[PDB]
Amino acid sequence: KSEVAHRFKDLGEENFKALVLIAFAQYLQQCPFEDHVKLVNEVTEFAKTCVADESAENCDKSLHTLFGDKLCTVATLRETYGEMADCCAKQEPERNECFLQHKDDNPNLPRLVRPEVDVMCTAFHDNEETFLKKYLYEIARRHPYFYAPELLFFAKRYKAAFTECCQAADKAACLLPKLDELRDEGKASSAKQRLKCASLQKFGERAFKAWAVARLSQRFPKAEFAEVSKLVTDLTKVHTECCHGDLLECADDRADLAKYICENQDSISSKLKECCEKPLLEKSHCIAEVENDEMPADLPSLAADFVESKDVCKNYAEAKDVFLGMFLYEYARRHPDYSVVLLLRLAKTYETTLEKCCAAADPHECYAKVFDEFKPLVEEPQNLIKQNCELFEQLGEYKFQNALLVRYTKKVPQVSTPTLVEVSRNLGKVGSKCCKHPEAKRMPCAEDYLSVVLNQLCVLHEKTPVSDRVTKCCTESLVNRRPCFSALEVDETYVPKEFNAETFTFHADICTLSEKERQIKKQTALVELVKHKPKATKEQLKAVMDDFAAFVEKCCKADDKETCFAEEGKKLVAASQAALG
Ligand SMILES: CCCCCCCCCCCCCC(=O)O
Ligand SMILES: CCCCCCCCCCCCCC(=O)O
Ligand SMILES: O=C(O)[C@]12C[C@H]3C[C@H](C[C@H](C3)C1)C2
Ligand SMILES: O=C(O)[C@]12C[C@H]3C[C@H](C[C@H](C3)C1)C2
Repeated sequence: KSEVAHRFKDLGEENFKALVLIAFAQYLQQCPFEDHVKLVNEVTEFAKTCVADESAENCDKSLHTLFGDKLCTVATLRETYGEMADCCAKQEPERNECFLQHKDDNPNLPRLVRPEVDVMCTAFHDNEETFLKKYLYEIARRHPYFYAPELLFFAKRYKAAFTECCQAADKAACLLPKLDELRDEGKASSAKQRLKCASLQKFGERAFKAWAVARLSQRFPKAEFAEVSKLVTDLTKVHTECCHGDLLECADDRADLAKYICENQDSISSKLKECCEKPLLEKSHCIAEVENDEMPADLPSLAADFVESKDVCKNYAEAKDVFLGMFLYEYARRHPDYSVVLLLRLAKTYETTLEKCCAAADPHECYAKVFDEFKPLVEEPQNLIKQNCELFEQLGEYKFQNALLVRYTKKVPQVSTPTLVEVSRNLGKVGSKCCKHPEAKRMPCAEDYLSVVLNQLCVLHEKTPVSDRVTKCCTESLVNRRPCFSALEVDETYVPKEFNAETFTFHADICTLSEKERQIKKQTALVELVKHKPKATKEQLKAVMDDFAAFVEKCCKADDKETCFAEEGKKLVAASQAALG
C-alpha cells in the first residue's frame, strides 16, 4: 500500500498540491514562497511515481515519514529554525511530535496588506495560480494551526470573488465587500476552532460532550439517542485529535466520521444526501454545515419522562450523565430555535434540581416546578434579541454601533479605544446579520456570531488585561460567558481621561475616505469623548455628535478644507467642552 498514491488519487492533483503547500507553509513558516513551490513540485512528482506504481521505491513509506524526511532535507533547517532541526535526529513517531511542538502560533511576520483593487485584479489576471497560491502560503504560515482543508475551501471562495469582480464595471464596489465578508468568515472559522480546543482543555471532555449532544440533536432530531450518543463520542475523539494538531491524523478522523455518517443517513438525517455525494475532501465540511432536519411531528412533551415519572431519580442516579444527555437530546431536538448554550443552561438547571431533590424524602414534590425554572432562562435571551433587533431597525447599523460604543465604553472604559471600536462594530454586524432572520433562527445565529466576537475580545484581554470584570466573564464557563457580559454595569470608579486636543482634531481627507474608514475615525473619537466625559447623558452626547455632523457637513462642502477643519474644529471642541461642563 502507498498512502501517498491513495491520497493523490482521492484528492486529485490540484487539491493535493494546494494541501502540500499549506502543510509545508505551516511548518516552515519562514521559508520563501519559491522554496515551497519547489518542495510541492518534488512531492508531487514523487506522488505521481507512486500513482503509476504503488510498489515503486519509497512509495510504501507512511505519509508522516515522507513528510518528515522532506522537512529534514531542507538545507536551512538549522540556520532558520534552530531547535526544530534537532527533530531530524529522532525516528518516527517522536520526530513528527517534535515538529508539531515547534510550530509558532505568533510568528512575527508583517501584517498582510490589502493592496489596491486594480493591483490585485491585475496580478490575478497576470498569473492567477501564483497570485492565489502565494496568498495561500502567506496565510498558512501566519495561521499554522488553521485546518488545511478549511483554508483550501476559503481559497476557492476568494478565487471565485476575484473571477467575478475583476470582470465587472466597478471592480472595487463588487470586490471590497466580498473580501470583507470572507475576512470575517475566515476569522469566525479560525476563532471557532480555537474556541473548541481551549474549551476542551479548560473545561473538560464532559462539557464538550454536552455541547455536542445539544448541537447534534438540534441538527439530527430524527436520530435516536443512541445514534446521537455514538456521534458525540466519535466527534469528541475527532476534536481531541484535531486539537493535538496533527493534520493527517485529524483528517483521517474526520473522514472516518463522515464515512460513518453517510453510510447511516437513514438513521441520522434526510438532509445529508447532497453532502454524502461530495468527494472526501469536502464531505466532512459539508456535513458540519448541513441544515437542521425537520423534527418528528407529535413528539410528546418531556413532562412524562423528566418530571411526572416515579422513576426519575432512579434513572438519573444509575447513570447521571446518560440521563442528563437524554434530557438534553430531547430538549434540543424539539428546540432548534434555542442557542446551544441556552440548552446547556437548562440541562445544568435540571441537573442542579435533581441533585438537590433526589436527596429529599419526596423528590417528586421538590422537582415538580423544574420546568417553570426553564421559562425565565429561555425568555432572557429571546427578550434581549427582540430588544436589540428593534433598536437596530430604528437606528440602522451605524447608529446602532454607536449606541453600543457608548454603552460599552461606560461599562469597561479601561479597554483600549481600538478594541472598543472593533468589538462594538462587530456586535453591530451581528445585529445586521441575525436580525434579518425570523425569530426562530435568531438565537442560534446570535450565539454563533457573538461567540466569535466575545472570543476575539477575550483573546485581546487575556494578552493585555485591564479589567477584572472582563477577566471574570472571559474565564467563566463558556455557558455563562454571554450572561456575565450582559450583567456588566457602568464603571462607577473610573477616573475620566484628561482632555487632549489632538484626539479631537480632524482633517480634510475624512471627506474622501471610504465609509468604513470615515466611520472608524468618528467612532474612535466618540469613544475618546466618552472616556473623557463618562457621565455625559445621552442628550448631551447627541448634542455633541449633532454639532460634529454639522461641522463635517460644512467643512466637506468648503473650498478651503484644511483651514475650515482647523478653525471650525477649534470652535466645535470649545463649544463641546462647555456643553459637557
Ligand atoms: C448586540 C448585538 C447582537 C444582536 C442581538 C442581541 C444578542 C442577544 C444575546 C442572545 C443570546 C445568545 C446565546 C445565549 O447566551 O443564550
Ligand atoms: C471634549 C470635547 C471634544 C469633542 C468634540 C466633538 C467630538 C465628536 C464626536 C465623535 C464623533 C460622533 C459620531 C457621529 O456622529 O458619527
Ligand atoms: O486545488 C485547487 O483547485 C486550488 C488550489 C489553489 C489555487 C486555485 C484556487 C484554490 C487555491 C483551489 C486552485
Ligand atoms: O485584507 C484582506 O482581507 C485580504 C488581505 C490579502 C490576503 C487575503 C486576500 C486579499 C489580500 C485581501 C485577505
